[PDB]
Amino acid sequence: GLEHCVKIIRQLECSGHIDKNFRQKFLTWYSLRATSQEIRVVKDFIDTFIDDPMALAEQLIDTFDDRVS
Amino acid sequence: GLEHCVKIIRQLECSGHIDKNFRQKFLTWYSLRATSQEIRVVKDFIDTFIDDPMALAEQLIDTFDDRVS
Repeated sequence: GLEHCVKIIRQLECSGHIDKNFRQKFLTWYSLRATSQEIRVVKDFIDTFIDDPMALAEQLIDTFDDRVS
Repeated sequence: GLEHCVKIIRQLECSGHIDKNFRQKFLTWYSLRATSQEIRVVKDFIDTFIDDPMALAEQLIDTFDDRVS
């Protein structure tokens, strides 16, 4: 769950769909703060936007940018 | 796990991406306090930012500086 999330989130950053700031904020939040239920949301989004990294990035931002800041 | 983490953390210090203080604080925290789950986060970050030591350093600081101080 963690391994996979980190890899994808780096991939998005490297591909330019998320900025460095959000990646850093997000990984911190996911690693420590994010609750069991909140991890299930993230896992679920990742699986839904497989071939659509742009839509995934936009979704993670829309859902979690407030919580991670 | 420990051996590898220590080597990387020293490498970052010696390369100037982390200061001496944080290295010392971090090794203490990792050696003694850090929980099973917290070690998995560290291991995972290290593996993600191999070729980007600046980003690794910035990530470890963002995630762990509070816990190690």
